[PDB]
Amino acid sequence: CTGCVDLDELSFEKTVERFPYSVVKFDIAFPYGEKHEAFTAFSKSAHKATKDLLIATVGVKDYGELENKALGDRYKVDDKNFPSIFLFKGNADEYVQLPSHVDVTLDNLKAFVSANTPLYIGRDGCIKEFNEVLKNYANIPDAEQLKLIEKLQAKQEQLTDPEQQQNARAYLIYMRKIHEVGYDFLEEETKRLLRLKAGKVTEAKKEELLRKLNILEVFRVHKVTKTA
Repeated sequence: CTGCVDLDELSFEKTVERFPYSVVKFDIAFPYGEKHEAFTAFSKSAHKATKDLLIATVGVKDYGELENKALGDRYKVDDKNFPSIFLFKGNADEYVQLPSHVDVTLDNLKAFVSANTPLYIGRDGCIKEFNEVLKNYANIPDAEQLKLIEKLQAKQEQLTDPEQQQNARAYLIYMRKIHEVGYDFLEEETKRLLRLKAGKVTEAKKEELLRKLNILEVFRVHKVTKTA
């Protein structure tokens, strides 16, 4: 359950022209392996961040009736090129290809998009509507902290997405702990989370300690201006 839309000669152009941006991987039919799995993980990750992006695949068939070959031929790619990654800005007409020297990996896929579009893909854990109102939270007066706590508590209760609901909880506990103790909390919670990340941890536990750390990074400031 990927979110990648598989496209053909009949659906490709009609579909790309209905989204603000598209990222399309051209490869073999029935694709498989690490670069495919990196693309797949890029797709789940982009759906958690945005609604303006199509993530898609085109399978090119050499032997048979020839399905999608006219499509690979339109954009100048072959079995010698595969996989080829294209970014479309609303039409099948103007695009940018990922350079052939760049590894197809999740971090490279996400950098490709923001470098070329007005879209943020967030770090895992983050919620764009909370980040939008939390810049410099730790330096603002008590009475503005307490009004933001109350505002983002009321948004939390209205969240419909299960991961957002979970991530939001961590935001609030930090908002409150920082209000109660000051900037000194940042150091205490970082030391707590990096002690755990440095033990023997599975891939699933690593990713979850990373979400907490990404959320807490939001609370970091460049100078302390608030007394106490």
